Amino acid sequence: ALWKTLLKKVLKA
Ligand SMILES: *C(=O)CCCCCCCCCCCN
Repeated sequence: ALWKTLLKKVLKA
């Protein structure tokens, strides 16, 4: 619900 785009590579950022 809009999270995979939060750790797209920034390891949760
Ligand atoms: C999409 O969101 C799939 C995984 C769930 C992550 C969100 C947790 C719910 C609590 C509020 C934080 C913002 N969605």
